[PDB]
Amino acid sequence: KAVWDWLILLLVIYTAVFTPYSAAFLLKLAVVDLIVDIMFIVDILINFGRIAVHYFKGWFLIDMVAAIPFDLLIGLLKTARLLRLVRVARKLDRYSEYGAAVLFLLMCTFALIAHWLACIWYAIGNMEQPHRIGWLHNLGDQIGKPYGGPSIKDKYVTALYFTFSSLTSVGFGNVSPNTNSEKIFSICVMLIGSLMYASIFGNVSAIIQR
Amino acid sequence: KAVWDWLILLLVIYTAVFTPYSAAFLLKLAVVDLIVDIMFIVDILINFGRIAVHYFKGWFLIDMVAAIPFDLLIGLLKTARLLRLVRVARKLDRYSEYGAAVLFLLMCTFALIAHWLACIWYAIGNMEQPHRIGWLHNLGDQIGKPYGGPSIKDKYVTALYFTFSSLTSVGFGNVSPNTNSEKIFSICVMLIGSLMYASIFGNVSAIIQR
Amino acid sequence: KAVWDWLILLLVIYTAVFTPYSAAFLLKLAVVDLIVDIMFIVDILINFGRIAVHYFKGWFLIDMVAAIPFDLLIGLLKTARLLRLVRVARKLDRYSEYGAAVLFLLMCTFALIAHWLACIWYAIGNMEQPHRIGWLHNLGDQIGKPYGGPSIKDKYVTALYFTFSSLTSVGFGNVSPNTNSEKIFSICVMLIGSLMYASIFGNVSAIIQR
Amino acid sequence: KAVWDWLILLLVIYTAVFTPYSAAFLLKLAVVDLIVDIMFIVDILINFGRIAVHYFKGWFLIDMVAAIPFDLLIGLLKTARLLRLVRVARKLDRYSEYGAAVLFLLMCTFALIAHWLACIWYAIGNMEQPHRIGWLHNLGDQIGKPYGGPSIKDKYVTALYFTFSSLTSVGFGNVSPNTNSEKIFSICVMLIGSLMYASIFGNVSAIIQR
Repeated sequence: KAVWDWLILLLVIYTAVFTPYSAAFLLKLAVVDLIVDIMFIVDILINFGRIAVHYFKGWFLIDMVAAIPFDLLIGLLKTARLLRLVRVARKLDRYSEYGAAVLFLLMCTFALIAHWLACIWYAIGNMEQPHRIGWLHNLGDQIGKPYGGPSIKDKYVTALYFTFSSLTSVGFGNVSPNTNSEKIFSICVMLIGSLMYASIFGNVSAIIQR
Repeated sequence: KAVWDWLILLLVIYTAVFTPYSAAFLLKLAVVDLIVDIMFIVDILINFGRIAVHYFKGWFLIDMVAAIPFDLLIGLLKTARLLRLVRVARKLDRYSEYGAAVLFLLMCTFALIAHWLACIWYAIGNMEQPHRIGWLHNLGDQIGKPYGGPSIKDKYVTALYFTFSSLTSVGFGNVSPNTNSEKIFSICVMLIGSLMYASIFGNVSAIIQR
Repeated sequence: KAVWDWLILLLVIYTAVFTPYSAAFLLKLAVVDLIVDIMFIVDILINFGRIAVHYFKGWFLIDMVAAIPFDLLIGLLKTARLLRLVRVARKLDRYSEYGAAVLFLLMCTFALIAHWLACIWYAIGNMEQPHRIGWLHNLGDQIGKPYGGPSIKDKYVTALYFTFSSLTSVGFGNVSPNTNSEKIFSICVMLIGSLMYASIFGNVSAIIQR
Repeated sequence: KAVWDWLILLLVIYTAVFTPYSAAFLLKLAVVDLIVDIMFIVDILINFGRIAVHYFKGWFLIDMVAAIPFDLLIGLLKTARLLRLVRVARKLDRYSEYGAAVLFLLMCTFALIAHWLACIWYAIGNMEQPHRIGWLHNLGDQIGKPYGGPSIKDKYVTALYFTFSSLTSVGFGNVSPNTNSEKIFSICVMLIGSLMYASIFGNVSAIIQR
């Protein structure tokens, strides 16, 4: 039970890494998804004589709708598995005991936000690709893979690197927005970064200053 | 009167967004402008029998000149409506109790500063076109507009994105100053961007812990 | 007496702005410089029988050399007037009586550091005349004035803009170091600019609250 | 004894500068490092009978492995000498007695982190070169030394300048990551640089006033 919370947190991080990635890139492992689904079913069963009503009156519908699959584009309904991130929100008291723990959580949420923004950036670039101005075409031209096109590894790495440069306000200039939708996404990313980078690294400076 | 105060704040935001955009881009719907003008006249009437003398010798001498229609260049003279921004700067106590409202107002005024700088940047760029040097010519080249140049949407989005990149100290390298006017404007933008970035984001970091 | 010190501050700002500029650029008006010298001699004269020995044992040794003419490559010795900058390094207690004065002084010294680094950058770019490599050639190609070469206005504006971008960590990419001397100078600029940016803007964020 | 340990710190900085540099670049005079290791052996002898056994039970192994010559991948074994950096890592209570000394050590450790990251970057470039995607090819194209190729001076200066730009979040755009290995290394460098920049410069801003 004491170590079960950390396992649940690790599974939540795994699903928050691999659900947006799968939806954005792989839609176009299954056994691991089945295993984590079984583990989350075990956890929701564990969460439950007089405590049943208490759990029913709060944070039961969310877990019930998250655990049950939508397996009857039917694969897009699997994006609802992101609701499991609320579990770490309702148990933040146990995860905030150690300064190392909260520092690792801050780095993890920085990486998670960067990964989600990379998934959105790739989705935009792919939805604009069939309709030589987007970032995918320039990236393919600059790595010797003219549009075929770059591999999934190259596309994901480029998107994550661009998102990290935009969030950290580096702007290497290798890849830059060139379409109106890309420019608006970049502006929104600039606002999001200016907020979250400032807040998170202020918290980090507070932690180290302790 | 609180609902009226927040409605007046919304109208002030609307005019601060749409009069400099109009002056910069549109010059070479009216129903919304007429409705907002009527609402501001209603507000100045509501502002007022003992307090009438008090308000007459106060902000009335500014509100009257900010509300008089100049329909006797009229398009350039309509910029005097920017004096309505003092209607919210004189009642900071009304908009400083929610806590999150302060953060929202700070982020909104950051966006408004970016929008005003974008309007000034477009005004600088457009006045240099008749004279491939300049941000407008390069922007048209990037998309494929033989500057028949880019549409108003593309020009505004590019200007806003460049201003946000300069203010956030990213420097994407897609849009860069090349003329001495643009270079001096960018130096001034860098100075005021450092100022506003430091002050505003130190403030928001201050409230983020509360 | 009170007015005299602020006038001396204005004069020292003038000389700190126009001595490095003249040395860096105009090596290849005099009446204003002569009037400035007259005022500085007047200041040394008023700076004075009991206190005469006190001043003689104090700052007189450094003050006298910085103001006596070195008239006889002979113009390279003119930089001696830069030693007058310490005259305002001893009346901080009088120049910091108002917070707005502190803010103005901080922005003035930031701009002065940018100006001095721009002069050094131009000297570095101009000493590389014997040998497409270098910022001056790139700038001359950018603004459509191939080497001849860009005017002094364009060269100074480009140098100041590059120095400001380096100090504020924007990195527009219009001008980038491309030579070993330029790269080493840029590394030193990055180090000192990060240090002074952090210090100055932390102090500024402290000032705005106070 | 103070001068002895200050010389210890100086030679520790020397080896931290010159061992990774040699390992990365100079692989293909030794008198300086010969005297340095002789001096380290003399320090070991000085450190040593009541306290000799106590210190033997303590750190004796650390300066035993990092001092014994490996003369007999064969030449790469000298990288074990970087373990001498912990000699100053056990005397922070003494090396942090002065605020100016603290700032000097912070600047030195920032420069050392940049130097180590530049060595790693150059090692990546060299292992990728024989396989224009690499940064070394682009560097050779920029300067007048097309691939032969740039000399060791140019390569090291470019690596250090790029690493400093990445850490300081400038993004000059002259040299930018272009391969998957370079992009991943740049993401890691962005994270590391953000963290260390925040911590170190928060500390520095905490020292400037005092």
